[PDB]
Amino acid sequence: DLGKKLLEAARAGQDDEVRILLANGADVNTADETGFTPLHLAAWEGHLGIVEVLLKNGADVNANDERGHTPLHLAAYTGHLEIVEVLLKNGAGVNATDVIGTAPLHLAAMWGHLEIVEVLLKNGADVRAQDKFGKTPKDLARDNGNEWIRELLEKAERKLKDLDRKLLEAARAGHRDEVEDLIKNGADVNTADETGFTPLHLAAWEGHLGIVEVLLKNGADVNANDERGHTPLHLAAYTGHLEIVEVLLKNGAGVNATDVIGTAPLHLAAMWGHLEIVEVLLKHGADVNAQDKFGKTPFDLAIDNGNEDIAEVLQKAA
Repeated sequence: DLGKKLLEAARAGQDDEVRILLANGADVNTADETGFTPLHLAAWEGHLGIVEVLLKNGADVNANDERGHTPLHLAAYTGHLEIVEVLLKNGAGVNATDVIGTAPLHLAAMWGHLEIVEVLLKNGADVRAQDKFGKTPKDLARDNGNEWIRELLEKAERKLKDLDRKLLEAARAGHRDEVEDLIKNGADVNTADETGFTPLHLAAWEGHLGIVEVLLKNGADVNANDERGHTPLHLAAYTGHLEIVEVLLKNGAGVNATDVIGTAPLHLAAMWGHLEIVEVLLKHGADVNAQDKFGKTPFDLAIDNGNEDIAEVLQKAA
């Protein structure tokens, strides 16, 4: 019974009653049938004093209702700026998503709460977050005619695109500290250039081992395909970067991936004379019988190109 009274007092804005109920043992994190806590209801109705009292007494700032909405979602939707600021100060998750993929920034942008948008952005909100329909917050601002917010979010996305371009260049050039700084300031490790090369492609091609490792640790797709089907492992096998081959395989690289010509990493290592790489690829399950579009196996290429030691290794594995 205490829990129900606290929910109602919080919803009704009964500041004195909230304090008494808490003093008498009401559970600050009690939840109604749909998972709303007193903090949800105070944030939704705009009762700043009660929000602060609930947080002072142990309220879970990131409590989820049964569909994933947090108190920050509700304050962002209803446009309660000071409550947004208090929630964030008490640890609210600025990028939390409900079961539809909707984050607080989606709601502030859709419902035209500019100062809340600006506060969410200052607190780390992700302008690239897409809901289940594929909408970013900018998309919703545009669709709903909130042009000032749309323009603000467009500028923010253009700054991230610039960071993405610098990340490609730093990864190609081997500037490790620049790579790490760019990732920390929000560069997308899975960005790709016009031909489909990602930072991981460029680092593997240029033999930048440390950068390969940093990119994979920050979530880079080990099996990303460029526009012709080449993966990072293709490029490391071609250029002969043995340690990078081993890191890629350790991180899940597909050992038998083929480009649009049917060329696999083993073809490239055998053709270009990289014996240790051939051996590592065989150890990880490379397919000696794979034929490219010309009908050539890796053994065929080793024979055609005079790589006798490799030809013998591949016959042993026939």
